[PDB]
Amino acid sequence: SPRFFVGEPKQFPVGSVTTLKSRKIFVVRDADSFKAISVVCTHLGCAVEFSKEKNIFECPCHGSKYYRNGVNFAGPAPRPLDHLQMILDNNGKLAVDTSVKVPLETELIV
Amino acid sequence: SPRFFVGEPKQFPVGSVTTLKSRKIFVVRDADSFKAISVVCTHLGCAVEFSKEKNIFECPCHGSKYYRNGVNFAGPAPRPLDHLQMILDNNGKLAVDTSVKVPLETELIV
Amino acid sequence: SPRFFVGEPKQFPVGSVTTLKSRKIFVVRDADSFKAISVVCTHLGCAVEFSKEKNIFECPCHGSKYYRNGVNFAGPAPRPLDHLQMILDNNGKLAVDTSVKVPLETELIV
Amino acid sequence: SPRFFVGEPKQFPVGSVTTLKSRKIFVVRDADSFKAISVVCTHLGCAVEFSKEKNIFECPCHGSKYYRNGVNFAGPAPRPLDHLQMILDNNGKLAVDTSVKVPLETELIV
Amino acid sequence: SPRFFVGEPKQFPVGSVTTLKSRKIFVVRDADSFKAISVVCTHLGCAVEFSKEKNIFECPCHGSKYYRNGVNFAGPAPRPLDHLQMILDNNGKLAVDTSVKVPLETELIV
Amino acid sequence: SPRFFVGEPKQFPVGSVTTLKSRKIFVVRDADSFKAISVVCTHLGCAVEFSKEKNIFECPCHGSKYYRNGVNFAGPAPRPLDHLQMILDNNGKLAVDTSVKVPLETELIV
Amino acid sequence: SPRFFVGEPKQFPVGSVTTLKSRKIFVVRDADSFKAISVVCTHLGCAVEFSKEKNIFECPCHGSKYYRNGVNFAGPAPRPLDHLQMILDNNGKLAVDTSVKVPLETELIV
Amino acid sequence: SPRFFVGEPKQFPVGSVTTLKSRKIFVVRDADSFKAISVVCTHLGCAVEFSKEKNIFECPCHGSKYYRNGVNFAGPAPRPLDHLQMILDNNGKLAVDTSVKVPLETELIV
Amino acid sequence: SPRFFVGEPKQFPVGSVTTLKSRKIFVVRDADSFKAISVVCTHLGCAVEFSKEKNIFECPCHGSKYYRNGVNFAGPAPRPLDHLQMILDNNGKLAVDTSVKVPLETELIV
Amino acid sequence: SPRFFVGEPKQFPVGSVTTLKSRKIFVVRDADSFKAISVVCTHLGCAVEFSKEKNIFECPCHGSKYYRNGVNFAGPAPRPLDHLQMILDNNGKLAVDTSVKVPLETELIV
Amino acid sequence: SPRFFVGEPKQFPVGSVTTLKSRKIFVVRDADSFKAISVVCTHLGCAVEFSKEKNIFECPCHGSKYYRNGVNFAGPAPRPLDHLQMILDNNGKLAVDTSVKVPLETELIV
Amino acid sequence: SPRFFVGEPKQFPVGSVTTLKSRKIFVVRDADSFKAISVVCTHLGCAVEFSKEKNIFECPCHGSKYYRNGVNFAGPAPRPLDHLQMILDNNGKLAVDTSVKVPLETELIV
Ligand code: FES
Ligand code: FES
Ligand code: FES
Ligand code: FES
Ligand code: FES
Ligand code: FES
Ligand code: FES
Ligand code: FES
Ligand code: FES
Ligand code: FES
Ligand code: FES
Ligand code: FES
Repeated sequence: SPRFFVGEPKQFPVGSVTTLKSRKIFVVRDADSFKAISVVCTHLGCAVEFSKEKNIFECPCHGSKYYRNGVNFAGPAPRPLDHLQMILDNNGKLAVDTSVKVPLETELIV
Repeated sequence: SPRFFVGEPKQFPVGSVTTLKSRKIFVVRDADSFKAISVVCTHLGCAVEFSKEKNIFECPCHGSKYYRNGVNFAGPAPRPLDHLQMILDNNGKLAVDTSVKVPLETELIV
Repeated sequence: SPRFFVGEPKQFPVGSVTTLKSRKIFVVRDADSFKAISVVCTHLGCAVEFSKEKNIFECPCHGSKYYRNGVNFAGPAPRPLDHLQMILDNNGKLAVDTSVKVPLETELIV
Repeated sequence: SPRFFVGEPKQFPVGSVTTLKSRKIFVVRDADSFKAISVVCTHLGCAVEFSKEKNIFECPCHGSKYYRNGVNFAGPAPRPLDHLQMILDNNGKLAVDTSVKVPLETELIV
Repeated sequence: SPRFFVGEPKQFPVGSVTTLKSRKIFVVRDADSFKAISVVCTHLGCAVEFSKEKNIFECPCHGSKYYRNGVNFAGPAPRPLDHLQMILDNNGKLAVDTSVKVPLETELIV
Repeated sequence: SPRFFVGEPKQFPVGSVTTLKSRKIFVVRDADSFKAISVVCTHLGCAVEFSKEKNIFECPCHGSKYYRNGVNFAGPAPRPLDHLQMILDNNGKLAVDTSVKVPLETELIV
Repeated sequence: SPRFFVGEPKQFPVGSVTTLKSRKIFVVRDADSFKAISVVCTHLGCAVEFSKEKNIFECPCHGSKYYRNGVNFAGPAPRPLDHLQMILDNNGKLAVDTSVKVPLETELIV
Repeated sequence: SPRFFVGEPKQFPVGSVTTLKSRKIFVVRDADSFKAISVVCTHLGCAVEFSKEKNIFECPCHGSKYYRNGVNFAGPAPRPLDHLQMILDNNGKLAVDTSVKVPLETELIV
Repeated sequence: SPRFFVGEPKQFPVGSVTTLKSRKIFVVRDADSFKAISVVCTHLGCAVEFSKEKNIFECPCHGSKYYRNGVNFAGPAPRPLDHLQMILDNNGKLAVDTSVKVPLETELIV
Repeated sequence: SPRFFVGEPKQFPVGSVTTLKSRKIFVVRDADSFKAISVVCTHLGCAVEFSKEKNIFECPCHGSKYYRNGVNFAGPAPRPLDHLQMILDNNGKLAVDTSVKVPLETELIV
Repeated sequence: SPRFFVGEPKQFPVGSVTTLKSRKIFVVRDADSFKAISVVCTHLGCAVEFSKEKNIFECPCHGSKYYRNGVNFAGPAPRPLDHLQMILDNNGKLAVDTSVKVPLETELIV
Repeated sequence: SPRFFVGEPKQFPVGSVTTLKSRKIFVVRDADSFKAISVVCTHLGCAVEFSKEKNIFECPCHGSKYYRNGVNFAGPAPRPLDHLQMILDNNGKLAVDTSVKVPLETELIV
């Protein structure tokens, strides 16, 4: 299913990028702002990996690189990573919908 | 309460702008894309009104005017109209969160 | 410190909004009622500025707008500005404690 | 004629002072309370202007100053500005009778 | 009541400035000439205070300053302090009418 | 003895100059502003006379002429005519004190 | 040059206000008392003209008005007209220093 | 109709922009240089307004902005504001002709 | 001058924002969609700069900030950046007309 | 070819709607603003015809009706008529590209 | 140090007066011309402030007023504000030397 | 005899009160402002003496005490010390005229 819960905002450290391999998403929290970024490389579909030390997203298939917000700056990647719809449910749980693409600037503050 | 249901997607005609006075929002449907736009003028807070013939939003207070997308072009309004988070709930009804403002180009496909 | 003096009531004009940039608060006097409003924008935390010309609060970071009482009406601000505890000390000076938030329409009559 | 319409409440911003120079009155809206104040200075009869920046009324003829409520505090003005009868008509229009002067604290809630 | 008695000429020392806080006036005696000066700052209405050593009036709100005669020289004050009507009554007591403002150069000899 | 009552403001037409020969004063009413002007010519002391047509004061002794405000403009008159203290007593009657000279711009509003 | 002669005391009539457009000052003689007053309006600097009939100074730009002593009472002028240093030279001619401003009550008797 | 008087050079402050709404022109004075600028926006013909605070011209219809000299820099305005001919009549009156458009660099020195 | 070529579509990388300082415009390519955006800040006219990492336009003068599409969100900028008419000429190279502003959502696909 | 010329701007009277059957477009002139609107009904593709008497576009197939700007308001038409790219070439004739759709608010000023 | 950097010419709007409060200077840019004006009032040394609304410099200590070019016209200020040395460094940075005063007519064009 | 010179501004240190008993005046220098104050006690005419320690003027005859500006505060002295006319002659020497008394707030800045 594209729609699913990810956890309460407390399960995510401030300034952390959490990788959900099965869900095909990153959960990026900056201060109190939350973002959901897809792991799918925009080149041919490989799974991008985040490096904490380099603070970038890197594709091991053809060397595409993305900044923390997902914008492509190196490699054959032609466009930024897809940002996904993320809401806080009525019971304090974060919900992500991979079927709903959102503009890159979208953020969820808690 | 800023969180509330708005109706099923089919209660909104294709290519129509629906004014929900009580909820102080607009529900704009273009083809199958839905947007939620606040009625509050970004100047001093008056409730703007949509003109179907002129295809623009007009404020009754000092004459600020916005395009269909919410971009301000006339009057002292310094910002575009606020776009609001709108989700499709599993019970088939559209829900709007007034407290969550979203980027201008956000859309929900059905 | 969260606790500090802001001056005597006679130092504040009737119908005035006084910005204490160091203390990061506003002192609002309407007739004989005094209010303490925090400058911290409820969006991402920037310091809002009061527009004497437009009688509203403006945040320069993302364009949030608040009414004189602190209630937001435009921009990404989700909730009204924080009102702070304000007491009249024995020595005739007004004392504000930013650590104690008070309801929106709280007021100190003198 | 001493009776005229001034518009619907939705045409007046919250916390605004509107000058109707032809009608020679002010329309003051605080929250949902409406007040009608005459522009005639109580000194020698000149037309008083409202200063949005200073939140006061000032007469250009001899320098009288009035608080936002119309009470004089500086200049040769002897008594506060006249407040006028303001009614909400059944057709949603605000009606003012400038020949009927009302007490200072009179207000119309909507 | 704006009309009130203030006292006989002998209760005010020669070359003294007497502050009537409750009456919101100054009684200035130079030799045998008496003057009644209002305490209200012509900027936004705060109560100014007289400094005998500096021989000037100072407003505690925004730093407007007035000379002994009431002429403003510092701060945003756009007008001199209001001079008030003062008479010597039948019973030898001075009466002040704050509702009657008099030109700056007015004086009462005894 | 030099203090005396002159009558109620109703006994003086608007825009009229009334000569009180036994009181050696004028009572000038413009709209609702009253002035008390001495009839003593500032040249050698003759009694000046007002012309309702020419709207000026004329001295028949040596041809000195004064404006309605008392300003000398013709003849050997060195000064303007003296303005005198005039108050509205508690019993609604106008009182003039010829022993108390006031600045030329003094006026009494009723 | 700021310093210059304006003539001998007897070249100025008693009770006269003489305008010296060449030097942009007024020479006011009341009996034997002389004053030097600048023509520059304290608002935005226009040349003020004296009306002998009204006995006031008037600015042609935005309607500021001053009394004979220079005190502002009408218009946006926030300060009285500047009074200038004036001495009686040994050779019997009056000298004015425009660069040296003096208190408003200053007078030079000859 | 296209030729009319606007007043004498003494009626315009140094470094001022004067708006003549009834005549649809601006009078700009820098030092002793006078310029006439048309208020007609070069976009679709609305009347532009001068912002004293921002030292720019603003059109309220579609948000075009012009510098003080009339050159457009923002908005759909394609060309700078029209400069109009201004002559100094030999009787001391300034005359403008809105029908005669002149280069932006032309000026009338007095 | 307002009309000029900018080059062929192949000379602009996919997902790139190229700044043409000489012509004071941006050429934005998203996939095969092209856009011409002016560099002039809609506040006071300074040249904004694009941050590839932050994916925003920033004004160096007073801190106005714009999204990739030109929508203003920070600073005193009251309107979005101007979008410009851009054509693909017959000889295969793109042409821009600075004099012709087009709606914000305009795009040229190749 | 979808890129064709239409004539000079003066070939179209002010306030006219010109239907070009062979080119499948409308040319709309309001004052000096030009628009190119496609005749294709957005329902099933019939050629829409304009009515001058009632200032609307009408599809003869199933009764779809559009406002003068192309906005659909009657019939099964789900979206407004397509607006087309229209530029003024160097040779003084307008060029239309039916293959380049533009936003509804696009206009060409001459 | 009296000599310090101010920034790049791109950081200053056209036709602007920029206040560097900590450095006690103004930076005035007209077109491509730059000038530096000291904030020290020539009266007694207080820091003057620029009024964007009135396009003048104001000193709060004794009410001195200066034109935009810095010359005094009202108040006890005896001489115009000081202009300061301003040089363009070969690394593209503007530098001001507080200790080196230059004539008002000196300008730095870029 | 009463019109005598005192010396160049060099010979008076900053913040000093120099007693000239043969000329019977004080010379007070605050920063660059000079004042000439008579030594004659307002009580009966004894020569008061300045105490650099207590920063006051004291009369040895009956205990009258003045503030540094000449304002009387102790003893039977009824009015402040006389301030005398002081001018800077073109040869760099200050000239004092004991026959010309000036307001207390008079100052001479060099
Ligand atoms: S699939 Fe990711 S870089 Fe190619
Ligand atoms: S509140 Fe909408 S234009 Fe002012
Ligand atoms: S921090 Fe205030 S609007 Fe974003
Ligand atoms: S008429 Fe208003 S102050 Fe005189
Ligand atoms: S109220 Fe007195 S200076 Fe502001
Ligand atoms: S006494 Fe009046 S003119 Fe001589
Ligand atoms: S310059 Fe004198 S009132 Fe404006
Ligand atoms: S008419 Fe001025 S911008 Fe449209
Ligand atoms: S000019 Fe761009 S923010 Fe001021
Ligand atoms: S095709 Fe036009 S109404 Fe069906
Ligand atoms: S220091 Fe500026 S006027 Fe006195
Ligand atoms: S003379 Fe000085 S106290 Fe008497």
